[PDB]
This record gives sequence, C-alpha cells and structure tokens, in this order.
Amino acid sequence: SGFRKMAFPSGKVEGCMVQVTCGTTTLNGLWLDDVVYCPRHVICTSEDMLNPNYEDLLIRKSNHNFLVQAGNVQLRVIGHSMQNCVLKLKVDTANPKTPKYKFVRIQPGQTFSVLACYNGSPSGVYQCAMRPNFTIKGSFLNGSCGSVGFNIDYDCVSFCYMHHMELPTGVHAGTDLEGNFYGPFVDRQTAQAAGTDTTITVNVLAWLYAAVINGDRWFLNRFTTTLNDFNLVAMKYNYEPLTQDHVDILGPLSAQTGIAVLDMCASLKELLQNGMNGRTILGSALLEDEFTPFDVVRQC
Amino acid sequence: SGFRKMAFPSGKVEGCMVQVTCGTTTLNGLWLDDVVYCPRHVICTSEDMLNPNYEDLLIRKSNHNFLVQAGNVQLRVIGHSMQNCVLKLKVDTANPKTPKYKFVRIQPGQTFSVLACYNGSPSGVYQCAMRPNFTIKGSFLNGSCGSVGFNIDYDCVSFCYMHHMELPTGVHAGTDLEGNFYGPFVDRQTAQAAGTDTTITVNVLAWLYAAVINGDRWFLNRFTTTLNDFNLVAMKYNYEPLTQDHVDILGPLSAQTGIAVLDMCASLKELLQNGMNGRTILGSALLEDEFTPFDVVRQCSGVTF
Ligand SMILES: CN[C@H](C(=O)Nc1cncc2ccccc12)c1ccc(Cl)c(Cl)c1
Ligand SMILES: CN[C@H](C(=O)Nc1cncc2ccccc12)c1ccc(Cl)c(Cl)c1
Repeated sequence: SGFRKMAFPSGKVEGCMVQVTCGTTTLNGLWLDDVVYCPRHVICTSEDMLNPNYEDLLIRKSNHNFLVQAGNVQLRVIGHSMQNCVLKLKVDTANPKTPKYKFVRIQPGQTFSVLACYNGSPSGVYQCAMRPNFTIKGSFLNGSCGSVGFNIDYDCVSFCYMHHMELPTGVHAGTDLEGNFYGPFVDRQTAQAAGTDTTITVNVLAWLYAAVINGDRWFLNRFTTTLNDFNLVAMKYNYEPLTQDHVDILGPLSAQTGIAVLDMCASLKELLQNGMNGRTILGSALLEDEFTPFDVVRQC
Repeated sequence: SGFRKMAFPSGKVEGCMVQVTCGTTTLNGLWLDDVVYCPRHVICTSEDMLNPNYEDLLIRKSNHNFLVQAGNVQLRVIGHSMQNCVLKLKVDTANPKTPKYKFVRIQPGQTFSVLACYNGSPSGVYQCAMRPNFTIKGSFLNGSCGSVGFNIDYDCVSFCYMHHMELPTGVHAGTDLEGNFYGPFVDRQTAQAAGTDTTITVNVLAWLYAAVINGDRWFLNRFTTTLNDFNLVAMKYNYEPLTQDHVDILGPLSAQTGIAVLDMCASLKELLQNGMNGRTILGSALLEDEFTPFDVVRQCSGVTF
C-alpha cells in the first residue's frame, strides 16, 4: 500500500554523468560508450546566443577546446559532431559503466525520472512528466544543462530527455537524445514562451484508479458519461481531451477495480465541478496528473 | 527555478542490494563489506510470526538455510547473528561496491530517500519523512521488506532505515540499521496502530521559504509573532511545537529571503486559521511538511553527490 511519486533508481545514469567545459561554459554530459552527449549551446559565448550559427561555431572548434572530466580523470576528445541541438564528443575511452540503453522520444503526458547534475555530479533525482505544452516542470539551477530524463525497462535505460534551458515562467525545455527539441523551442536567447499548459486527463484518471486500489472511494459516483460529454466538460477546466486510445489504455485498471472508464470519467467531472470539500485523494488536495496508467500498474 | 520532491541519487545504495531467502520467505538485504543486513522476520513462517521467539528460531538455523543472491551470483553465508530486529549474515565475500557509510538513527521530521526493492532488485526511489508518530508514508508492496532509507553527506551514505512492515492504515514501520524500531512497533503479527500523526512545523516553514525563493509570495504578511503565541495556535491544529533549535536552523533561509522566522510563523498561523483561499503554494493546495530546512537549502543551491 501507499502511493508515492517515485523515480527510477538513478545508479545506471550516475555512472554516465561527466563535466563538459568549452571556454567559460561548464555543463553536464552523458558518457555512453566512447561518446559524450551534451547541449550544443556549450560552444556559445555571450555574443553568439541571440542568433548563433552552431554549424559555423562548431567548425571553428578543435577537439582541444572541449574539456571532458569523468570523476577525477580528464577524458581525451578525439572527435566532435553535431546532431540537431546535441553535441557529440567522441572520446578515447569507452565508459566502463555504460548500461544497456536506448534513445527514445516521448509524447506529452509521458513521465520520466530526472537526474539533476552540476559539474558532472549528480545532486538529486525526481519524477517529471512531459507537459502537453512540451515543457517540463523541473527543479533546475544554472549549471544543470545536460542533466538527463530517463526511464528504466528491467536493465535497460531509455534516455528521453536532455535539459537545455529555462523559459521565463520557470518551466524547462530540452530535447530527446538525438537533439530534437520537445515543443516549438530553439536554443537561442530569442523571446520564447510556453503555450498555456493543460492537465493530462488520462494521467488524472490513472491516479484516481490508484486511489481506489489504495482504498480511497469518496469521489466515486453512480454516474457514467459519454466520451464526448466528458471531453466538453474536461476542456472547460483546461483538461486535455480524452481519446479512445486513452480509454483503451485505462482498460486494465478498469478491470482491476471494477469501475468502467466512463464511470471514472463521471467521477472526474464531479470533482471538477465540486472541488474536494476539504478532503484529499492519496494525501493530495489537487488532482495529480504526473502518473501515467503504466506508472500506476507498475507501482501497484 | 522549480521545486520538486527530490531523493538522493541511489547508485551507492543499489550496489548494496541483494536478495535474502530463508525457506519460503524472500526479501531484501543490504550487503556492506562482508555482512548482509536484513529484517529478522525472514526466519519466520506465517505461524511463527504470531508469537515469535527469534532467539530460539535463529538457534535452529544453519548458515546453509540462508540463500543470498547478489545479481546472479550466490553468496556463501559463513555466519549469522541477530542485533535487535535485524539479522546479520556474514558472507565470504566483501562487497566491492561498498561505499563510505555510517549507520545513523534519525529523529521525527527528518527526511530520507527510500530505495524500494523486490528480490534484491531496486525498483524505485522516493523521498519521505519520518513522521512524528514514527511511521513513514511510503509505497511498498509484498517483498519490499529489507528496502533501505538513506541520506548522503558529502560522499558518505548514512543508512537510517530498513523496512519491516505495513500497518493496518497503509503506513509503514521499520528500524534503524542496528535493528531498533522507530516507534512503539514490534515485528510480531499482532494488533498495532500508529498514533495520531501531526504536521512537521519546521518543515512547513522551510517549504514556505522555498516557495518565496521561487517567487510564490502571496501568503506573506506584515505580521510577526512570539514563539509561545505561535506554538499555542499550532498545537490546536495538530502541528508539532517549534523549538528555538528549529528557529536557528531556519536562520540561513530567513537571511536569504529577508523574512524572519517568527514573521514566516505569522504567515503560517494565518494559513492555519484561514486556509489558502483557493490559492496554491508551489503548485500545492496543502502545506507540504516533507522538506527539511537542509533539503530546501540543498535544492535551492545545487549541492552534489
Ligand atoms: C546559460 N544557460 C541558460 C539556461 O537557461 N540555463 C539554466 C537551466 N536550467 C535552469 C536555470 C535556472 C537559472 C538560470 C539558468 C538556468 C540558457 C539561456 C538561453 C538559452 Cl537559449 C539556452 Cl539554450 C540556455
Ligand atoms: C511478510 N512481511 C509482512 C508485511 O507487512 N509485509 C509488507 C511490507 N510492506 C508493504 C506490504 C504491502 C502489502 C503486503 C505486505 C507488505 C509482515 C506482517 C506482519 C509483521 Cl508483524 C511483519 Cl514484521 C511483517
């Protein structure tokens, strides 16, 4: 019993964190095999940030401009290339702690663990979701760029995010491990703003199922609803519309608790109209949307 | 920016998790040097648990009854002894991944990271607080016993908790790494209940400072209060009393934000009597009490491990 926001054990990712320094900029790098991945903005100065030509700046760099440090050992950069917004530094030593890994691009609503690092040293691990507006609500300070988001499948680390920047509202933007940004963001100091964020409806529903599995039932009702009637109410509360894919994904939890998806949807509709009336669900006074259906099944 | 419930990196602890099997029971063990620590109830069956004489049960066990597995390698148990509610299995091989470590007993209000394990395999990490009633509001399924709680201080792991059981309300009880239970709990299948829990006041204050550091400041007011007036109001809302030690510990945060502790106490006093008025603090509608003052400083300053 119990329900917690739970991150994956970060050990397999800690053994990959290194420090990458280019000139006056120091950030984190992900050392996998003989390659160190890091945000390409490490090659930027003060002048080339509003409108940098990364292809031009990288052509001017030599292997000896990059200083890579893994623990108390300096790694030798023998090559450099750019893949989208990620810089790839070939090194003359393969990481002996390289776990089994994949690079995966996730969709909004998906969750992952973040290993926040500073100077190649892991400082904390927390759980995040890719917001529908493609930002993440992380906890990051200056020097955290290059910190990675990941999930663990048995023994395999799926790297899904690399931290690049903080937007003016305090939310964070980054890329997958192939350097493609999540969202309409660019690694330029140009005026950027996250779109209005919305609630991940399928995740709220999965969390309501987790609460039922844990013995919370006060929010349940005898109503059901149509998917269309639910979406029309949900959207007035800035909730994402629920698709037939989401209803199918909630199937196992529905079978486990004996509460049909559209029956749980009607309970969600009531919570939105009423509020919690001084009550909590799983120790929370707000509806939690950072637990996917797969997270709930895994944890329960 | 941002404020998250954040656990310590669990890597140094993952390299110590092993599987301990005794008869039909399989749980987790903590392998440090040539010793594997695990809950002493691993030697019990369902019948033994009702009224267990652990000293008598352990005397009947031989080293070969314990099956220890580190990854897919079996460790050979060359000795066994009991220290309070923890069983210590001497093995022939010292853990090469043994980090710098200490065994520490924590106080209520203190926080720590839990590496939840099943069959000696780490499955998740989360941050939690030792409640004033000495339970932890964890997330544990069957097989999680032997999962450990820890903090990291520089490059030293301080092991502070080992999971033993789940109480009828769904909250959890365990011991320090010397086998002494936190709280008035016993490792026997008997009627047990956690005492009425209270809020960790010093932690709520630290979290209010974290919110101010993050720009969330609607709850601040012009008022201050005496420590005595604050504690009289706090006592009525099931909040732990705030001591002069707590006021001193909140000092650096008071200096950083420009909000004196008793000034923040007057904000908390109003929040308790009037509520949040439909507003949130750090995206939460409840006052969060599982971040210590040190956790807030560490997170809002980027200390690494
Ligand atoms: C110097 N790196 C920053 C950046 O946002 N860096 C940070 C990352 N995370 C949190 C931070 C909190 C406070 C201050 C900086 C933080 C930056 C600025 C603009 C662009 Cl376009 C890019 Cl790619 C990067
Ligand atoms: C076999 N260990 C169980 C126990 O409570 N085991 C669990 C520990 N954590 C979470 C659980 C969730 C669901 C089911 C079991 C869980 C047990 C029973 C009574 C006593 Cl007195 C003791 Cl010491 C141990």
